Amino acid sequence: GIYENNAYLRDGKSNLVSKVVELHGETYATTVKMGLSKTPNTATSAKVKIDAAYLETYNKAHNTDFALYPQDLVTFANEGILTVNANTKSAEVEMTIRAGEGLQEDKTYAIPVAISDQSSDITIKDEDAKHCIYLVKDMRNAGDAYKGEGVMQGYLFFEVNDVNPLNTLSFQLENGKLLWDVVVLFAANINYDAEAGRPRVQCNPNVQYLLDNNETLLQPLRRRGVKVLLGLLGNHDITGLAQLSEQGAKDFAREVAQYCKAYNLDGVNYDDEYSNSPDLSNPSLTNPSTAAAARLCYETKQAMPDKLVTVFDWGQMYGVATVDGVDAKEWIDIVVANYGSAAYPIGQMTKKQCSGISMEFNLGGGGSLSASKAQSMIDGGYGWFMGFAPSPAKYGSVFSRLQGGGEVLYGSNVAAPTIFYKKNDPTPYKYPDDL
Repeated sequence: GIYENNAYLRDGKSNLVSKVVELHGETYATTVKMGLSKTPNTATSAKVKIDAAYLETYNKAHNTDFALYPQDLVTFANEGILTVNANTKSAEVEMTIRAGEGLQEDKTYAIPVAISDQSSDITIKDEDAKHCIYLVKDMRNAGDAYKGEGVMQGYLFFEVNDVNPLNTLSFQLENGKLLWDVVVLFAANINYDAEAGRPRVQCNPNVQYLLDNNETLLQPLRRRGVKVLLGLLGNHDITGLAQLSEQGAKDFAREVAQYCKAYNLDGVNYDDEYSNSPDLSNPSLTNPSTAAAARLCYETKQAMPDKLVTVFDWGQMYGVATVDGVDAKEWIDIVVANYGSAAYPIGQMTKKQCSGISMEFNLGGGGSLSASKAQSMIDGGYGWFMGFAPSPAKYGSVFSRLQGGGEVLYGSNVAAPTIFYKKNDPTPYKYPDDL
């Protein structure tokens, strides 16, 4: 034990082994950090390099298809030599990712990085400790939702039974930026398929209409930089998001990832409400537990590592910080809390993954995104503000609750709306004249 100095690699800014990078400009800078379980010795040393062979391994493990990011666009300071810091049991090297021309739009590329030429005192337990990975997306042309580096971001649920998610586009700052970085199609369901003997994704006709018509009703949001997530919600049977066995969660996560791939979406929100007691004799199910919920989140992220796995902190959906030795910061990207409270991190997550406010736009609770509230949330280190169930019919109240906060968060207040959309209709109508 005393001589085992185990090394692993991670992104130095995020501390994640698998890090999604959005390129909003020409250059993106970070560090690659090698963590050590013991204090280094005098001669301790290592380098990093891009390891293209590992991408084959990674894609097989995740059932993914990521192409390799062009290596010439990736530069390590010092030909990749890690600067060892004895006092912090770590070593790091700067990495710059330059944006390139000729890449395919809306495609995720990978930069697999390996420890190389490590000194004899370092142990690397397996190929997964030996590597970290960056999953790179070029967002340079899809900047309208990008309001700056490190600003607070918006997370919006649409009740798609009633409201068209193109209404995302009704919300702009006076400088033209789109307010809502992430939107959720609330919601597809988990339900029992008696014939298959297991849970399945079940979409009501309103959810299905959006998916079938995603090119006209969802993809326009994504073209302007908004992440569109599929909401998943329990639905009054023996199945639920916090009561799947390991195998049940693996199978369900596979289906969720299939949806997100087929319809070109950006991830999922899980909300554990409305399920009934499970049939414990069914191998796909288990006792309801936050542990089962965590298992599902972990398996979902494994199936779609470049997409967002997010949770509503309600029911038994959130609270277990590790699955199979992997900490929650790797598999919960965003957590939003109930109206009137701020979310909190678990494991090695930070408040940057958490909502500082949740506003129920239909029912009224949760407060307002005022100048004062904006500053309170910034002071608290929160990453997100959440809204639920906006509707054009209630834009007066909705937008009233958004006054003042934009100038603090972004240097530009939210503008009064001039456009709205009707359910299942791509037509931009004039607000308020066409209501």
